[PDB]
Amino acid sequence: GFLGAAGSTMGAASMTLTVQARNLLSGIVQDTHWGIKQLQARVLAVEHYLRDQQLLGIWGCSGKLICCTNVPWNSSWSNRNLSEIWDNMTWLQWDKEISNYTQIIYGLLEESQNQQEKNEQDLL
Amino acid sequence: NLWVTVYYGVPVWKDAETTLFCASDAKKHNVWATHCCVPTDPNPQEIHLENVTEEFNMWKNNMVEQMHTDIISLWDQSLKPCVKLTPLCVTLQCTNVTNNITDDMRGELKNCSFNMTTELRDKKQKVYSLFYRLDVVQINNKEYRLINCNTSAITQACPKVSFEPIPIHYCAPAGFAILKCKDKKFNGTGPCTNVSTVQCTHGIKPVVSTQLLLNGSLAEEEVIIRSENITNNAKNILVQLNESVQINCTRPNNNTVKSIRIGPGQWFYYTGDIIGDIRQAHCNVSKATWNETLGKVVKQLRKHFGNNTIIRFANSSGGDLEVTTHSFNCGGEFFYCNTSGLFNSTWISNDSITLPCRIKQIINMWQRIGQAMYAPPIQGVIRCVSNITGLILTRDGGSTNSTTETFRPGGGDMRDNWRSELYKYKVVKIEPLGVAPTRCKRRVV
Amino acid sequence: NLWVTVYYGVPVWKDAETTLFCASDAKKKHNVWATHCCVPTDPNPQEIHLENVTEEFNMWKNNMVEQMHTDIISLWDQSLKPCVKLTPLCVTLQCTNVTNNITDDMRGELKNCSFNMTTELRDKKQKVYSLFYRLDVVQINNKEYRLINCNTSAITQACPKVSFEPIPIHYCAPAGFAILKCKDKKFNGTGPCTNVSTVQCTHGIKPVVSTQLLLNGSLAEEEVIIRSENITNNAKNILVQLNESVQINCTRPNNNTVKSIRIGPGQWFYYTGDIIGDIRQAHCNVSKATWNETLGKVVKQLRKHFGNNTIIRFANSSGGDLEVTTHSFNCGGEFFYCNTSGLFNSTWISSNDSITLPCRIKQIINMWQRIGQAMYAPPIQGVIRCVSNITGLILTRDGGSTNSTTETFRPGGGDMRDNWRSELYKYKVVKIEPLGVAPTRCKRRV
Amino acid sequence: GFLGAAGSTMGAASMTLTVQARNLLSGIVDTHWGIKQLQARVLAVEHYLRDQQLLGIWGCSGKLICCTNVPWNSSWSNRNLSEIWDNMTWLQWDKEISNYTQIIYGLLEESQNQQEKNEQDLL
Amino acid sequence: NLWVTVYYGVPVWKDAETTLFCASDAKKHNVWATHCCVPTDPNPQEIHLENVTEEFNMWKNNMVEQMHTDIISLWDQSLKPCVKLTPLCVTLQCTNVTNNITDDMRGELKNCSFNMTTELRDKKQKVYSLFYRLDVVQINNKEYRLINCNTSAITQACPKVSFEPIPIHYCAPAGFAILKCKDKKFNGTGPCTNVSTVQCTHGIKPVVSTQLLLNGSLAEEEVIIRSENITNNAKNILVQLNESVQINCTRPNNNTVKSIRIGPGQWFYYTGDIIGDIRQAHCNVSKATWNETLGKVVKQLRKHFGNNTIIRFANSSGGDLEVTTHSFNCGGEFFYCNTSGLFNSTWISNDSITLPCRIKQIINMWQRIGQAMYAPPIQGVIRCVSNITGLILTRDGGSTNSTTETFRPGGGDMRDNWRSELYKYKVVKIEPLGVAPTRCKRRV
Amino acid sequence: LGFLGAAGSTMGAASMTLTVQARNLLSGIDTHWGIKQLQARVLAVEHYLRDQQLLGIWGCSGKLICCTNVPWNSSWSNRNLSEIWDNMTWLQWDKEISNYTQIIYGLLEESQNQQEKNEQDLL
Ligand SMILES: *[C@@H]1O[C@H](CO)[C@@H](O[C@@H]2O[C@H](CO)[C@@H](O[C@@H]3O[C@H](CO[C@H]4O[C@H](CO)[C@@H](O)[C@H](O)[C@@H]4O)[C@@H](O)[C@H](O[C@H]4O[C@H](CO)[C@@H](O)[C@H](O)[C@@H]4O)[C@@H]3O)[C@H](O)[C@H]2NC(C)=O)[C@H](O)[C@H]1NC(C)=O
Ligand SMILES: *[C@@H]1O[C@H](CO)[C@@H](O[C@@H]2O[C@H](CO)[C@@H](O[C@@H]3O[C@H](CO[C@H]4O[C@H](CO)[C@@H](O)[C@H](O)[C@@H]4O)[C@@H](O)[C@H](O[C@H]4O[C@H](CO)[C@@H](O)[C@H](O)[C@@H]4O)[C@@H]3O)[C@H](O)[C@H]2NC(C)=O)[C@H](O)[C@H]1NC(C)=O
Ligand SMILES: *[C@@H]1O[C@H](CO)[C@@H](O[C@@H]2O[C@H](CO)[C@@H](O)[C@H](O)[C@H]2NC(C)=O)[C@H](O)[C@H]1NC(C)=O
Ligand SMILES: *[C@@H]1O[C@H](CO)[C@@H](O)[C@H](O)[C@H]1NC(C)=O
Ligand SMILES: *[C@@H]1O[C@H](CO)[C@@H](O)[C@H](O)[C@H]1NC(C)=O
Ligand SMILES: *[C@@H]1O[C@H](CO)[C@@H](O)[C@H](O)[C@H]1NC(C)=O
Ligand SMILES: *[C@@H]1O[C@H](CO)[C@@H](O)[C@H](O)[C@H]1NC(C)=O
Ligand SMILES: *[C@@H]1O[C@H](CO)[C@@H](O)[C@H](O)[C@H]1NC(C)=O
Ligand SMILES: *[C@@H]1O[C@H](CO)[C@@H](O)[C@H](O)[C@H]1NC(C)=O
Ligand SMILES: *[C@@H]1O[C@H](CO)[C@@H](O)[C@H](O)[C@H]1NC(C)=O
Ligand SMILES: *[C@@H]1O[C@H](CO)[C@@H](O)[C@H](O)[C@H]1NC(C)=O
Ligand SMILES: *[C@@H]1O[C@H](CO)[C@@H](O)[C@H](O)[C@H]1NC(C)=O
Ligand SMILES: *[C@@H]1O[C@H](CO)[C@@H](O)[C@H](O)[C@H]1NC(C)=O
Ligand SMILES: *[C@@H]1O[C@H](CO)[C@@H](O)[C@H](O)[C@H]1NC(C)=O
Ligand SMILES: *[C@@H]1O[C@H](CO)[C@@H](O)[C@H](O)[C@H]1NC(C)=O
Ligand SMILES: *[C@@H]1O[C@H](CO)[C@@H](O)[C@H](O)[C@H]1NC(C)=O
Repeated sequence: GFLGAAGSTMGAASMTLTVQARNLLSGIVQDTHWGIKQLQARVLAVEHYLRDQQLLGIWGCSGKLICCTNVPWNSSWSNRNLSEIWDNMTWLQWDKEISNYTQIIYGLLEESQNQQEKNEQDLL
Repeated sequence: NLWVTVYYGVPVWKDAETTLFCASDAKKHNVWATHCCVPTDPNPQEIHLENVTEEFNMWKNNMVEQMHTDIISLWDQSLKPCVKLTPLCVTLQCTNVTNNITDDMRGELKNCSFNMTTELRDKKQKVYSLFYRLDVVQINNKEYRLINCNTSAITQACPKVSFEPIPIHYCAPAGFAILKCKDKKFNGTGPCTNVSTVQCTHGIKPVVSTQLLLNGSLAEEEVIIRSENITNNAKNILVQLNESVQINCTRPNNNTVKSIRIGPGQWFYYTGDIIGDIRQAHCNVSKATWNETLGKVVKQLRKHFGNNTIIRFANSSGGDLEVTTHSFNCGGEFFYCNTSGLFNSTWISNDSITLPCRIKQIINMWQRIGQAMYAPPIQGVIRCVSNITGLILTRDGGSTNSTTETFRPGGGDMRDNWRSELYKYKVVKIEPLGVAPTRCKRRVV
Repeated sequence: NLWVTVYYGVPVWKDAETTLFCASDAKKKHNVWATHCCVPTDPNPQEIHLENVTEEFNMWKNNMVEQMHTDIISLWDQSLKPCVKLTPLCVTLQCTNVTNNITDDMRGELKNCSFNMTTELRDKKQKVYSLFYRLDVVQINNKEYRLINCNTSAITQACPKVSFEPIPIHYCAPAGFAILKCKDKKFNGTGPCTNVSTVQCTHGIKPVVSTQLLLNGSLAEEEVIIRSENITNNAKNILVQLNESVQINCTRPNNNTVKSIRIGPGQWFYYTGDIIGDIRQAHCNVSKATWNETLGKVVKQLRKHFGNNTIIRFANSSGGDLEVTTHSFNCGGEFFYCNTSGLFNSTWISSNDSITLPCRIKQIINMWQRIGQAMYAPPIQGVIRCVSNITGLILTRDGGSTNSTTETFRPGGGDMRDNWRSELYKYKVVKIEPLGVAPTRCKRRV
Repeated sequence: GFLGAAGSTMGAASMTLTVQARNLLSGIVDTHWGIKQLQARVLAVEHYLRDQQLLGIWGCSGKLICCTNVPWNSSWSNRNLSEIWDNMTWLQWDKEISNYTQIIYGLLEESQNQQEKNEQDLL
Repeated sequence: NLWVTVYYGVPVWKDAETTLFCASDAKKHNVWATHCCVPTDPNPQEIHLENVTEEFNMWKNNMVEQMHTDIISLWDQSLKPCVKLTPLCVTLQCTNVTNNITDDMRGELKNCSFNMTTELRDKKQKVYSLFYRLDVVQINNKEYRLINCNTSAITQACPKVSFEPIPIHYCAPAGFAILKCKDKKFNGTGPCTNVSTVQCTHGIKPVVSTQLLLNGSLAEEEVIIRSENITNNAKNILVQLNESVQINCTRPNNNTVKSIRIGPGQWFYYTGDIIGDIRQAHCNVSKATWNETLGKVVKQLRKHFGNNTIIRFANSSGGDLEVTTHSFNCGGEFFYCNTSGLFNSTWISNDSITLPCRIKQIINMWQRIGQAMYAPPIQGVIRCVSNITGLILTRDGGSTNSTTETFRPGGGDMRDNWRSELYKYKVVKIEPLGVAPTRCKRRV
Repeated sequence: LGFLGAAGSTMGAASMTLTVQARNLLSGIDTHWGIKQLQARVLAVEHYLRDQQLLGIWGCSGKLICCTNVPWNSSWSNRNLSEIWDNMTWLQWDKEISNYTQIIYGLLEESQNQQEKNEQDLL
């Protein structure tokens, strides 16, 4: 079920990421002012879906739910043991723990992929 | 050693304010049912969130604000296609009804007449009708006018449109989820540890009332007392009962409804006459039950104020009828009942209570100026039975002295009637992209 | 050989028309402009200079102008919808002249009218006395009169609590679009501009409404700039943007009393009941020396297109009823129609004084040249004064003739579009088109 | 910054593709007023999706830089790499080959269909 | 050895209900032209399909319901800004117009006088006008009121607005397509093996009438008779024709129209007076043409009801004028013509038929009780010529197996007229995704 | 051919026209009138995205044709492969498997769910 893994550890939660993805659109697909409000709700849901998909594309992650990238992890963002992070901590806790650094990480992911694509075009 | 790894489909969320839509579970010409057209047929889902702790705050809950706004809209929209009564704002000639009137109703009904227009603009007819004194004011057999002729246009509500409350379920739009607090004794502001996710709320019946809360949910363990700031006076206290108090309301006479044409297809309904000796409207509560459910409130108030304090009840302070009395819609008519007999006792550590009531047809609804409505009279005898499931109380004075504290029934905003049901729900936005450290790297160069 | 390569995110664009949205600085609290333009602007202009980019601009074909003139005329109506209708006021009036302590100039301008108005209750009537300007009242045939619009339209009273005072308005592009700004110091409104930058919103432009003379706009950089779609075509107007501000001081000298009655439930009508002291005409003052220097600067710029061996003569307007024959403006809620002939009398051949312009005031206003609707401007109580900066003029030519070396210019004006062009001439809207194709040496590997 | 590369040469501008790609969609994220704004939002989305679909059709999905199997035709404007990439800007270039837009798009679509069929037949 | 393969862009579809948009080929005061503002392409670009069989059912076609609903909406929007004639529901004093009247029309016109409002609220004016008796009822020189005073406000239709039908086209939104049946004998309820796909329908004129359908398409090879349930007397029979019948309708009097302000910019138009002797309205149908046409219909009715079956035609059974007579509008005027002269025959095995017509000005429409429209009078003389391209018949009797059946004209529901031009079209949704077996696997 | 021009063609033959139909959903796209048209436009977008998401989840995001990791079941159909590709068209075929849609889709998601997991450990 949707968010069934919300209290699960980060590692365990990743076992079924798909349920959180299919329900971003299936829940959309399944008085004048009332009509306008409903259109705003539907349009916004689409716009948010697309934003996230574009970011993954820009960062070099396409149809995968999990992508490794080539940006090094900074100990200045977070410096903790991987065993705790993946086995004894949940994603809700984790998101709260590193919510400061999302803007910088995203910028770095974008730059790395941009350089990679140029290098690949030259190497062909 | 390790790099950034991106995960999509991460089961996390943040607080958010969005637009919710309503849904009915399926009578004809029911306003609520007509509007909340979306089926609630799919099984309600509920996913318990094991080991999830979340913070709820009913006083900053925007589900309440939306429900309030949606309700106002339904009333506006429903009264949009109904007969306007502008042509009735004329001088009335009125005398008192003195025939077979009990003392309690002396001076309450007036027999008025006026020269009204009809379909053909050049013609007029004399109309006789009965009005309650609360709807009529004196100008200088005396001359009177309808009470809203100086402030507001009046629209007659359509007799075929029913506003009877039905359960309504509020549902999240895609991208959002509703979290429910299941803790047994939650006071409205703080962490909740037994939580789950649902796609819609349970049904909430949009009952509109003042002072006493009718037909709501009951508490499961005990009477629960909630407020924004407990020791701060001039704040409403919402009391949720675990056992209800039955209240029986009635209008005992047989009213005869007549009608005339004002214009082309524009009908006006009014009380023509009254059959039988005249008696006042009233509501009954069992006396013993009322005393038992008051004692429970008193125990809980002492937990907050001290075991050695004295709790004194008193009636409302004064002001407009809407807040000084208990208002409700019974059988389609608007009642304003005197609760002075309910909040009279002092608590120190087959009988019933009859509350007299008044009926009013010109209603300035939702604490607004302008947009007045006229409630058509209902033919016959009115009777309804309802459950008191809670109270709106205020504490006042703020004195120390003897430590006796005084509580009074309060009026309150209409928002408080929904806050009392929506206290267990919160709306959050889902955010699928997460980032975390790990030892993998890509191998394409 | 070379191969086709596809790139996404290519920084190119094409001219486009799209709906813009209205934004404000989001700081009175009962102002139509502020109420409508609910979106706050970002305090950071976020301007990106486009180094080595040349772009052609055309102010006479600018869709931004057209939108500004569909927004103002839809905004004005939604603000008047929830207000008092004065159809109960369209009754026969019994009127005499106001002759007590009146200056010569006002002898026939103000009338004392009496009529039978409705009351809260439909069966009653009340006698009302009020004063009207003659421009609002016509004779029917102590004589009988009617309000001027009883034969064409309903009159809606503007709500006294709603201000229409212009505030700076920012027009902002929707996503996928960008606004290019022309920064060349002396751009004559058409053609290539080489100092170009990209912005998200325009600067704040105040939607000031006027006719022959512009008010409270921006100033020209360096010299006075004269812009016209076609100088040769005398059917077109010439927009002159002054490089310095010429100040005008306008007054409505009488101290009046505003009274009100109910027409019906919840509905109040406002009118002028009394005037205290001597009755005097409205006046606008402009410095005489400043005005003569201002025209001389305009004349030199006009000469660039006509010759320096000619005569430039100014003259007053003709035709156009009251609306294009006067300088119209709104100060304090009063609508002034000033006589500008005193400003355009000079012939140019190659403290101290003020030029005083008498003005008339009227309360029943037709606006945006519509004829099926009208507004009643409630009177404002007390003596009214305002000041303003001209920042530009609208001129037209009389026409040429056989063997004439004298160019004659008159003040005039067309629709409101001219006033909006004056501020929007430097902005252009384009659509961004990210897909590009080019040749290269990279072949897709298969 | 967005479009700061507009005056840069085609080659130099190739490294700012992520700025323009992000700007549209992150930029995306009274009855008549409400309708007009919804229409504007819907169009921004429709345009985004058409470009993405088209890249998918050509086999360029997920990439900002894509090499294809359509050769450059001598019919289309023919100029040296030394001027196309090193001297000209994208604004100039787009005008130079504006005619051939539909021709190129049709060729790209056909090449991708044949390649996908060939992979399935080989499997 | 086989695995499932996913394919996208697959040429398949499912039946669907969607909203079609209206488009029209490029005066400008016409309501249809104004509403269907979207231009059509000069080339419809129809694609034939080969080896495709589709099942059509016109009776459950939702293109018909949408067309009906959109028409109602357009009429209501068109009248939104027009004058509300509430000041006219006053007592009228009326006498009969007796001068210059033929026996026909002897009691049809009345000369009414009333006190109407003026620009100013303090004045009244006396107005004289001529009304048709169908719009005026006695109160009890007698006192009268307008027929709609006790049910609705009457809105005057704006004289500058034209309701003249212009062919319009219904077009599919993206994701949808319109399938067309090109079977020459198709009867509305079954498989059609000759089909094509279009995005827009042919232009259809939104002509509103009962009994005899005007200015529609003709059958190409033979008269086609269509019915949902042919043996059920509760259903209407829609008879198309393969040859049209020309009908000539006039209003012979030369009317002089006058107008008065009833308020601040609000004008009321009325009949003024009449030039020439008073004569009635009428329609001419050639008798020979009519009999040939009807004989063809009878032959085919026998194909459905038996070779020895006698087919008798008769007039309508009764009810409101709207449903008992041939209601139509031409020249902008509203006509109610008798069909008793067309259906008076029994079939066993230049002589025009003149149908008397009446004119009505206060029109209820679409059977909505609470609405009313006042059609302003038209100056001068009215003439129109139109094509009868089909009939709506309501057969009855035969309950005793008498071998004689009776066919009467009828049906006040406009939906049946819209059905007649949409029977060949169906709307489907395109479904591009699907899964099929193949000899391949996704290799890792 | 053109859009749906392959409607009666064999399944194999029609497989080369997939891009015509694939592109048309987007390339082809009174207060209440405006609202109804706006609703229609929003809905077309939602359907487009729904199908694209399913293809993404199943591991076929960039292709018109994908072999998968789910075996063909005898539950779905027992007809010859040659009758399916050479004799029938897509309309006729689709009618034979009308209620297997939900099971196949669930199986396809599961194959992706397992297939992508191994890569993170390998990297
Ligand atoms: C708290 O909750 C209670 C319980 O739901 C509410 O009480 C109900 O109130 C409604 C509305 O006033 C009552 O509904 C009326 O019932 C009449 C028939 O009553 C008999 O038949 C029913 C059959 O189901 C029995 O249950 C009932 O006991 C009786 O034997 C109808 O005739 C009424 O119809 C009216 O409106 C329609 C509108 O379309 C008209 O056509 C009709 O002619 C007529 O005017 C109506 O449906 C209901 O009976 C009450 N229930 C009980 C148990 O008494 C309280 O009102 C609620 N509290 C508050 C404050 O709202
Ligand atoms: C079935 O189809 C036929 C057509 O095939 C329809 O009949 C036509 O109906 C239209 C509309 O009523 C008629 O058009 C009108 O003609 C009037 C006379 O025009 C004459 O002069 C012009 C040249 O100027 C010639 O082209 C024309 O043939 C005539 O000789 C006009 O006066 C009318 O104009 C109206 O609007 C203008 C607006 O500016 C006003 O100024 C006018 O005063 C007036 O109010 C209009 O153009 C057409 O003539 C009819 N043809 C036939 C053969 O009858 C049927 O009505 C249709 N059936 C049904 C049921 O709808
Ligand atoms: C409200 O009305 C109900 C009846 O509709 C009352 O309940 C009845 O009371 C009598 C007298 O004690 C009993 O004989 C009946 O058996 C009861 N009937 C039911 C259904 O309970 C009830 O007491 C009234 N409530 C109040 C507060 O007056
Ligand atoms: C990330 O690492 C750099 C050193 O390369 C350091 O300067 C920076 O501060 C780190 N990030 C944070 C959040 O400090
Ligand atoms: C009529 O009733 C009013 C109260 O509404 C009362 O004050 C008054 O004295 C009564 N008059 C008579 C004559 O009964
Ligand atoms: C209960 O009330 C106290 C006192 O106001 C408050 O501190 C606490 O957070 C509330 N909530 C819970 C869950 O205890
Ligand atoms: C008001 O009506 C009365 C009616 O008797 C009339 O005499 C009087 O002159 C009217 N007053 C005005 C100002 O028109
Ligand atoms: C503009 O041209 C100069 C050379 O004259 C060059 O140095 C500069 O980088 C160019 N600007 C851009 C944006 O490429
Ligand atoms: C290349 O261009 C020529 C001239 O326009 C044209 O005839 C030829 O068909 C083109 N090549 C391809 C593969 O279409
Ligand atoms: C296309 O070719 C024409 C000449 O045939 C040329 O003028 C044009 O600039 C080229 N590209 C554009 C801008 O369409
Ligand atoms: C006037 O005409 C009607 C028919 O419409 C008739 O019933 C009535 O008797 C006539 N009255 C006169 C004036 O004879
Ligand atoms: C099918 O219908 C079309 C109509 O466009 C016609 O041209 C064609 O000959 C017909 N084919 C047959 C014989 O079914
Ligand atoms: C039309 O044909 C179908 C057979 O396809 C038949 O079932 C139906 O009854 C027919 N309709 C008529 C003419 O009654
Ligand atoms: C049908 O014709 C007969 C002829 O005698 C007539 O009496 C009857 O009233 C007509 N029916 C209708 C509805 O007009
Ligand atoms: C229809 O079937 C015939 C064989 O009878 C075949 O030749 C033709 O190509 C088919 N049409 C289509 C569009 O596949
Ligand atoms: C279909 O697949 C299921 C596996 O989920 C299997 O149990 C069943 O036997 C299969 N059916 C056939 C007959 O292929």
